Amino acid sequence: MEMEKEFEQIDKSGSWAAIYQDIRHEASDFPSRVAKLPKNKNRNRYRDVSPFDHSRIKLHQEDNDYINASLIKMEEAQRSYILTQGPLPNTVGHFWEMVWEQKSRGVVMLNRVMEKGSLKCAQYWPQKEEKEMIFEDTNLKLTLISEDIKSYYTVRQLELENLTTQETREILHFHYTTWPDFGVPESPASFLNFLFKVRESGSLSPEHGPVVVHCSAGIGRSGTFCLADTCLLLMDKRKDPSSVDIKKVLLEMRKFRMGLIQTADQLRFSYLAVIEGAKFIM
Ligand SMILES: CN1CC[C@@H](c2ccc(F)cc2)[C@H](CO)C1
Repeated sequence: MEMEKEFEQIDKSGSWAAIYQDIRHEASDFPSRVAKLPKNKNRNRYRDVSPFDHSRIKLHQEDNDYINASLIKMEEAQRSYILTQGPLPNTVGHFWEMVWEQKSRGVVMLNRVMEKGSLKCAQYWPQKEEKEMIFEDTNLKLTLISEDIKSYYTVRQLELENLTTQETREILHFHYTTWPDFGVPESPASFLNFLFKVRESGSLSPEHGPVVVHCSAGIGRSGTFCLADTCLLLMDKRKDPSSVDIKKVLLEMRKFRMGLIQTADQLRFSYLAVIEGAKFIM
């Protein structure tokens, strides 16, 4: 079926939970043996969210190459994304090592450091120009260059320096600051505006390594971001945009990381975002 009318048909019939449970039943199951090794317990935020072995990002290190991060490679859309958990106190250096080694331009953050009164990820970037951060375990230096605070999101320019080689690179930090503590946003308008700002920066384009996207577990809000981006790109590329099947795209993405889209409300919000976004593109 088309999307907008499949949408109204699920609303009128109130069957979002049944649709979402079908997706969960059909989703791929691949091994994640490296994630579960005892030496990696303090590298995982949640025991039930792990990268598959076949698609995990490897750190360029001979001691321990493990990080909770997955490469989502979308062949028809010609887009790639790295989806990862929010960094932990003992993985902030690994996080920036990955950004460096994978040649990423942009980092997309969809959570606040504190939500619901608890810490959802480490304070992994500097908050003042004159107070830079040094990660001694991976030999990197990170400096805040500029910060632009808007009503729904903040954009930061950061300098990452590899202290071994003295090479430097400019990294863009795109921080969506207004996702509610509970539920999903009422309108997709500010989320779509944010996605378009990331696109306009070059961070999603083939001349750079894959964008790094995270929330707390790296599967819920993060899944909504890449699912909406890929579906809108396919609607631009194909002769028949109504052929784009968001459930099929989501199942394809779940071949590369488990659990993408965590609730039926997130599924409905993803439909809403693609539907509204397709009208603005034209
Ligand atoms: C966590 N999950 C359990 C089932 C496993 C599996 C094994 C054999 C198969 F034919 C199909 C699935 C999967 C890969 O090992 C990991």
